[PDB]
Amino acid sequence: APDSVDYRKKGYVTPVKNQGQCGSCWAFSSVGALEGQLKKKTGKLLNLAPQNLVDCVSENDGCGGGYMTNAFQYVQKNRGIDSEDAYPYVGQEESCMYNPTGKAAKCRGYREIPEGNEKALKRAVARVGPVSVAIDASLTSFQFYSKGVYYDESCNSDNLNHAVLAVGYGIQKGNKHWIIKNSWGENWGNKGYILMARNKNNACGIANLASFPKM
Ligand SMILES: NC(=O)SCC(=O)Nc1ccccc1C(=O)O
Ligand SMILES: NC(=O)SCC(=O)Nc1ccccc1C(=O)O
Ligand SMILES: NC(=O)SCC(=O)Nc1ccccc1C(=O)O
Repeated sequence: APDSVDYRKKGYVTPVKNQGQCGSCWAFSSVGALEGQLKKKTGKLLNLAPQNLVDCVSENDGCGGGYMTNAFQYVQKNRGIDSEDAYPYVGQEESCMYNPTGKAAKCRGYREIPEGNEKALKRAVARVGPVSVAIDASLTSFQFYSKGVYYDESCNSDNLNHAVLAVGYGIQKGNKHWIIKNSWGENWGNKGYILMARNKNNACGIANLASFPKM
């Protein structure tokens, strides 16, 4: 496998977004993975609409949480997802207002990484593109992260409470990491990103609920 991967350097990753007071991290994670596949397939990088997912994925709970796999299935069965420009993010729940004229991507299904398998996650990032993952982001240590490779041995791999996007991996001064795009704005972390420990016993459950869309 490649020793390091960073899809930001390939033009597969849109700017960091800010979910606001709505618990829609799952929707941001899902749009990020769809954005990466759309760029890889077509050469177009475009912001896709997390609001489309928040309002329209009936199997999820809007601002109360959701699964990325349900989001991918919705895009597949709906035969589309809007661009952000066609369906802007408002950070609150509302009726589904999907508009097929603003459709910007389709999905042919989704794939899951075997639970707990960081090597498989690394293979997916290398061969597929950015991957949607869920983690335990509840610790104040995560909340106040600024730089370096984040590792907290007290993180719980079974407490998956936040969804983010794995856009790469590498090693910094001997510490293997995942490059993670969050949705807490650019003023959080390192310009909106965090490096999370890799191959440290599935730290924070990073490989427990990982998936990507087919396009
Ligand atoms: N709660 C609602 O109003 S249904 C919104 C909507 O567009 N749903 C859908 C539309 C197309 C395909 C799948 C779904 C789904 O819910 O899974
Ligand atoms: N390019 C990819 O998505 S590989 C992801 C994946 O599911 N990998 C795997 C799945 C099952 C077993 C082993 C692996 C492995 O990669 O070692
Ligand atoms: N306690 C905290 O503020 S965690 C750090 C942070 O910037 N969080 C956030 C930033 C932007 C939007 C949402 C959140 C959130 O926590 O839900």
